[PDB]
Amino acid sequence: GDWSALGKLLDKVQAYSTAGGKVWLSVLFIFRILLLGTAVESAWGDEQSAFRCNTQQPGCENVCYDKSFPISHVRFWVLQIIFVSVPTLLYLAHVFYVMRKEEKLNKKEEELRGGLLRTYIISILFKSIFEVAFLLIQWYIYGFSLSAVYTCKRDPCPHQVDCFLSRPTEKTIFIIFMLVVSLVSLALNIIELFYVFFKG
Amino acid sequence: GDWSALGKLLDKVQAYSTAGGKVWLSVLFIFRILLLGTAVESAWGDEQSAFRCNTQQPGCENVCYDKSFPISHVRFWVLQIIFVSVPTLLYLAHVFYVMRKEEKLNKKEEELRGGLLRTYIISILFKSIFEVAFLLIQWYIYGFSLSAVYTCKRDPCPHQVDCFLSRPTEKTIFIIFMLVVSLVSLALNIIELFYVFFKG
Amino acid sequence: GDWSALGKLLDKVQAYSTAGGKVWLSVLFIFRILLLGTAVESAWGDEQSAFRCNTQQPGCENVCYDKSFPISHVRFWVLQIIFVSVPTLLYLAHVFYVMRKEEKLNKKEEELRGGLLRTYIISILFKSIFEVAFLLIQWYIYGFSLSAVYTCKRDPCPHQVDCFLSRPTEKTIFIIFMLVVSLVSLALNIIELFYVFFKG
Amino acid sequence: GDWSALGKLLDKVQAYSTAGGKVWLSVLFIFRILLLGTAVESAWGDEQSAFRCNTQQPGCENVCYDKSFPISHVRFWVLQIIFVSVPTLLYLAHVFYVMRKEEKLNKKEEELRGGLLRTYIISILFKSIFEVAFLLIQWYIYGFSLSAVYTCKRDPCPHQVDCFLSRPTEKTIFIIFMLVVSLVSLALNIIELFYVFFKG
Amino acid sequence: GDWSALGKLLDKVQAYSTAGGKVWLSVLFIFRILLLGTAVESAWGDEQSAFRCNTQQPGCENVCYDKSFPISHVRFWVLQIIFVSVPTLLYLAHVFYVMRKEEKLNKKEEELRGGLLRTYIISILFKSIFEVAFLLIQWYIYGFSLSAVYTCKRDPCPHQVDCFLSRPTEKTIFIIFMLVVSLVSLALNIIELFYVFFKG
Amino acid sequence: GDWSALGKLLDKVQAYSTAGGKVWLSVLFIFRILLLGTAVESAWGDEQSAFRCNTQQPGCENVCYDKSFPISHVRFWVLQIIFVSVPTLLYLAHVFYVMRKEEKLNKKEEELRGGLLRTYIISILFKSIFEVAFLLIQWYIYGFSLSAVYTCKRDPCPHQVDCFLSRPTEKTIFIIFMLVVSLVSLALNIIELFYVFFKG
Repeated sequence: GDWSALGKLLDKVQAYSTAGGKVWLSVLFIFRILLLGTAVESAWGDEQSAFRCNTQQPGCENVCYDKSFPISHVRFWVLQIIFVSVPTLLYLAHVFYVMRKEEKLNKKEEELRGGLLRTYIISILFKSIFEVAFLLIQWYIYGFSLSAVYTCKRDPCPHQVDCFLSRPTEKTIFIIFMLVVSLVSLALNIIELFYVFFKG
Repeated sequence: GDWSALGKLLDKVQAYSTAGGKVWLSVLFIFRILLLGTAVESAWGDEQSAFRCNTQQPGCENVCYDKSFPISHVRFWVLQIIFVSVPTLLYLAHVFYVMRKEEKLNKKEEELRGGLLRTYIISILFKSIFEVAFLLIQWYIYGFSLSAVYTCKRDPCPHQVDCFLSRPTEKTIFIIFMLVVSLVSLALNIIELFYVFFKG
Repeated sequence: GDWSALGKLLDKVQAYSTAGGKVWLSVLFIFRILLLGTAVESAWGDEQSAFRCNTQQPGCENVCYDKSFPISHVRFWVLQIIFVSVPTLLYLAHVFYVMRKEEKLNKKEEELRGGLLRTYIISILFKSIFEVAFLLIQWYIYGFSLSAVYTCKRDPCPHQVDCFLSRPTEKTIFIIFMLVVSLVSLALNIIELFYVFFKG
Repeated sequence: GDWSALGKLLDKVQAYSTAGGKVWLSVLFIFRILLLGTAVESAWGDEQSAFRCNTQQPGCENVCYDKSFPISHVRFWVLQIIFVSVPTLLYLAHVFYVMRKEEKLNKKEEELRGGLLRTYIISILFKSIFEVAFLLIQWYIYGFSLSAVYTCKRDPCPHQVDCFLSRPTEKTIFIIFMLVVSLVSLALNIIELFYVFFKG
Repeated sequence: GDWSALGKLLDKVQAYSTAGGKVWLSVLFIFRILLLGTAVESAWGDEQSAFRCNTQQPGCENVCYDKSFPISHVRFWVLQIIFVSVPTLLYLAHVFYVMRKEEKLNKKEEELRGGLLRTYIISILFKSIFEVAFLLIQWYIYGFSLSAVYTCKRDPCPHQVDCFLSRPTEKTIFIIFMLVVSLVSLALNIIELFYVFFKG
Repeated sequence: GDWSALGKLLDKVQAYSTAGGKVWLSVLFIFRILLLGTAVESAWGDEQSAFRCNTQQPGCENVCYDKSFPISHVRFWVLQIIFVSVPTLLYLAHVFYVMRKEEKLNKKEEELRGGLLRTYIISILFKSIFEVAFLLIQWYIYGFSLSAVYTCKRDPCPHQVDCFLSRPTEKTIFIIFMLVVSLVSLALNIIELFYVFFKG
């Protein structure tokens, strides 16, 4: 039975916000890592092996596929998850080490509202900023639909060449799904901030 | 020995319905995740690599396969499992945190039928609604049989083109099996609701 | 040390039959899941990628392979294992919850031969019925040998076409092995039933 | 700390033979499962995909490869390991359940050289019989060398056809290695039997 | 509960530097092993299978790809992680064994600033030296950009041959990312060294 | 808390040699199994699928690749690790069982420098002999460099045939690295032997 020194750590860190701010923030565990690990990875399996362009010329397929996709979507969502997860991790590390230093303190000098809310709201605004920045980068690069026919105009390919993607509809549905989950996570992060700021 | 603080949590949450409502609801653990993970995933392995259409034209295979399958069945059942699992998870989280708050309560202020049934029946009706919605979407999109010959009439393919699927009979049997398991889960969810409503 | 509340559960459930009924029923753990997971799965690896028919016509290979194999053997044995495992699991769940209810009972009202054999023999006869039904379905569908040459007579293939399977001898040996293990499991299940019925 | 109820079980079962009979019988754990799992499995990876015969005729490759290899060596060694491991497992199960019944006994009726050596020598002679039977079957089927050129004379291939195997030298070395390990295990099993029989 | 004999070991080793030197040195766990294991490995999947040069001559592709890539980037970053991780590991091993010897000491002879900072700064300067050496080797070998067209002038290829790489943009982005993480790790390692040297 | 009966076993076995003999012998755990499992395995992935010889004749590629590589390097290093690891394992097993027999002894008969150094130096000299034997076998078979062009003169290939290997430079670097690690392990094993022999 060694689940006590960790039970108090979570009750101290979860005492700030509303309980709805924690019991609705499980979508980072059930809707993000699970969906990226299980289903949507296999849809991007045969990416380059099924891309085909209508040309006799050798080597045009590689440069046209490069111009179509600067960076595939699954690595993009992995970078989004990594760059969003980090402030919560450093916040938990700082809070746990401050708690451990004070737990060492009262047994080393007492044998005879603070900066935590500031760090908390800093982490929340950083999460919001990174989420809206990644959403704007995706809206600028790709849009939220994929056409089955792409027109390629790159060297050393002759004038205009047509290329056909692999499985566009399923990728469209999954792009829309990740967009909806990201927007819901954004609104959920701003709602608890409004709740805490109107509590004080 | 640390299996006591979790033994009471399950006896409190399982005290509402009949024991048959729990000991028959193991099919989410034995018939859904096991069957999707072990057997039926390997049947959808060589999906695009064995699809073939009878045409000399380049790139017609991709668009005809896209028009045949907007979304493959295994990702559809994964989305069904995820969208059905979530209400039970949030119900357990809310009940455990209410129990933890009241366990903190009686040691913080006593040293000197409720909303749970409402949340329970809300979760059960949400499970039923999502199950019948997914079944109706599958009945509208695909039907419950697969033909070996498909007729494709999409650009830029010439007039009419024939395509042959890969392994239709085994996929037909597994579609029928998942349909039967979904219907049995639906009837099982409504039976305990009738039992609880006629208990009170 | 938390292996006491589980040690009594197994001694209560194993008290009914002979000890030989349990120490010989480990073949579901050593001969079924191990053999299907380790060796015989890799033999059915290159199933469709090595099937070949002797025709110039496109798309005849898929329909002839479909007519040869309605459902491959490894998914069939997986369905057999799943449909045989379930009565033991529900029997253990019912017995454990009855034991837990009575363990709660004698501490809630005593502070101041039964239905189990019926459920047991019901589970045993269900196991026997499912085993002999799966064996008869396999004897009706495939037989217990495989020829290297198959004659295919399906549309849109011309008149008669010959196809050659991949690795028939190893699959024949493994089919014979699973048949022998299934028959031994059947006789082993009926022997303990005779022993218990002649005990009483 | 729950490693006491298992420490006595091993001291009781290891009290019969010499300590060298146990500390040298770790080759079933370090030399058999490790070597089959790690190194020698990858050598039989591209078995059928690199087999090639010198003929224009379609479908001759499959039947000539079938006639060359009735059953590949890795599944053969897996069957050898499984059919050798089982007597030790049933011996441990019987000894542990007899020990548990007698541990229940002296607390249920005493509150106010035997059959084990027979079962032990039966298990040892069964291990020896199965080892020498598998070695004789391998000596009858394959021999202990592989030629790079095979002559195939099977229907419907024309008269005589030549086929070339993939990587024969590495497979020869591993066949010789498994033969040496099997012979050493045989001599090691018979030495402890002689030691125990000359002890009594 | 066995997390005490390890809790003191970490408080002794983390007592030297600032807490920011440890809570910011988690990037070896969250940004290095995770990113190399999950995302960037799959980008270097189809390396040789998509490399193509524009020549009729057999075997020119292998030597031109060899001259383009002496060693691929993922094995290079793996060697960097391994050669950077080792001084911290030997430092922890030496400190733990010195602590264990002194813990044995005061119970064996007392029943009736030191070399650690030197070893610490030695490990830190070794980490800095290896990081800047690997960065200079990568700047000398490859540069920090990749062109889609490579000119190959090696035997036995005729005069000048052109080759096209696979997915250059995504690899460029990941090269820039690993460069930024390495520079940040370098500055972070030198900052705590300045902090400790100006503390004393 | 069950890490005491194992803490004394390691302090008894590590009491013989210097602490540097143990804290520097972690390279079997950090530099051998990790490097073989993670990086260098993927370099030998596409071995046979990229080997190509310049001939129109069928089946010459297999015999020329066989004559080039009698046994690939990764299985060779796996055999080296297995044949080096075993003396330490049997030494630990013998020491632990002697310690367990004497721990049973003083509680069974006392209720009212030795052979260990000989076994230790035997294990060390066996490790040295096996290391230098494997290094001499590798120096005799392959040398420590690989040429991109191989000349093959085997039946039934016509007179002289040229073959081109896949990725020779990276394999050269990894061969040199494993050679350096093996030589460092050899010198490290002989240094502690000199230290112990000059201690006594």
